Amino acid sequence: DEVWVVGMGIVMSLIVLAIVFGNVLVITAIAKFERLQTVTNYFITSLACADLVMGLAVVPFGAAHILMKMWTFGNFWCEFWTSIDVLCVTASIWTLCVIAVDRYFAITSPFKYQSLLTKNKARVIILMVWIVSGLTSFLPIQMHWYRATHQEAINCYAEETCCDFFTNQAYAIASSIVSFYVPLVIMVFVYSRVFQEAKRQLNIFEMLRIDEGLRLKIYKDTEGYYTIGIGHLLTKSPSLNAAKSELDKAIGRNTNGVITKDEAEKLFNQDVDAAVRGILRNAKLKPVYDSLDAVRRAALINMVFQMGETGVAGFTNSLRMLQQKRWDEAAVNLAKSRWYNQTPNRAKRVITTFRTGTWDAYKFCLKEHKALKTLGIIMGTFTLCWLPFFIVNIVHVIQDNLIRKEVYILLNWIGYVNSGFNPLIYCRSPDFRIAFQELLCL
Ligand SMILES: CC(C)CCC[C@@H](C)[C@H]1CC[C@H]2[C@@H]3CC=C4C[C@@H](O)CC[C@]4(C)[C@H]3CC[C@]12C
Ligand SMILES: CC(C)NC[C@H](O)COc1cccc2ccccc12
Repeated sequence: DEVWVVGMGIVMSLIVLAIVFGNVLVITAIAKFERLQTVTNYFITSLACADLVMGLAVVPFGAAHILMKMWTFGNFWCEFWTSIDVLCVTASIWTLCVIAVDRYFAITSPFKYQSLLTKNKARVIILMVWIVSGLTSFLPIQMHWYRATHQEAINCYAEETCCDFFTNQAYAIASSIVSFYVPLVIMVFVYSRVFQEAKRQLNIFEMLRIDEGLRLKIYKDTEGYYTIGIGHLLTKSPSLNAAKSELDKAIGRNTNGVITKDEAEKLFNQDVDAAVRGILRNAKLKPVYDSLDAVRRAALINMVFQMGETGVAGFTNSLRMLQQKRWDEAAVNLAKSRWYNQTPNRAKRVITTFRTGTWDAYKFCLKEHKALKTLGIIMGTFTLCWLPFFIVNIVHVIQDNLIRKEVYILLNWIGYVNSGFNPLIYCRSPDFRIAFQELLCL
């Protein structure tokens, strides 16, 4: 009906604007902001370019084909539009596959969160991705290797008013495997390992940076004490000069209340070392430390770092339950203390770690780990949007009558909307948030 055409036109127009303005904002943020110029952000630029080309040259011509119920652009632009459409989908999943592999080599290296590729090498990878995917998309379509031999297809090719994607059963299987399924199986398997390595490689140093935080300026403790860096207490006295005196002496320099990232790490490596030293000295804490595994030993050091050797020793009943490998009974007594009431969010994480003996409580807490979850959402959404289309595409090869034309176009458009979702998912990263609000002048 008339109301269904007007309504569809408005919706389709807003989808185009969201994809164009959205991906324009992403590319501009990376190109101007110095901190956003990383190897990982170079692959995101490749992904944003494909979504922008999709919203300017693919989605507009596809919208006109639905509203007019005919093709008014000829047979040359039909085959060229189809070639660009495929190239955009092929390059996007292969770019997401390269990110999964690069993030694996980085997490398994001593650099931990830095790509082993240079900015010059990454530029070559992105260029190779587009050149190779450009050949597998344009050549089988322009050479007419895709064309079906049935009468309904031959008539559509000859007609200048028909641009319906009719393919031979050989092309539909070969082009789906190499363009979509091959990078998808690799991307899923490789990135499931990246999430595994990150959780497994968590230590006491990463644990306390989550609980205590990192501040290079003298701040106020939850108990009103003077603190600097990763939970390093300066003094109990309410004197900023005495707090500056304890800081200026410990480093042996003119601090003036401000310290560097290299200086804060130097103090932390000494505090953790002293926390382990205190346990071996204490006769009540030492036999508990020996009966605990690697994960649970870190949970005890965390308590000593916070409350002190004498403080933790006061949990006479809880320490006994930990020594007898009774985790849930120790957990109830630890909850019934002033420690749980002072820092509930921190104590909840330490007590759960004593119960499970895993890093389940510190899941995606670290800033470097949150960046891995963000990339994981991008890969997940892309799979959720394009999988129903490619599955129905393979089912159509087995049995032709089961899938209707109206079902095919609807599933293809779910994949089209995905080109406008990626810029919204980049708002998870604080670096992009500050860049987006600057470009929008907010
Ligand atoms: C529709 C077709 C014809 C257009 C294809 C656009 C091509 C030329 C685009 C898409 C993605 C682009 C790349 C995206 C990311 C970067 C990182 C930057 O540090 C240097 C340029 C480089 C490597 C771009 C070069 C050009 C590129 C390969
Ligand atoms: C309507 C048509 C022009 N849209 C094409 C899709 O959005 C992209 O789908 C595809 C992408 C890559 C390979 C493929 C092989 C066979 C069939 C479809 C493929």
